[PDB]
Amino acid sequence: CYIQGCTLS
Repeated sequence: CYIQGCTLS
């Protein structure tokens, strides 16, 4: 994600 308030799931 570009926003890091998003984790690779």
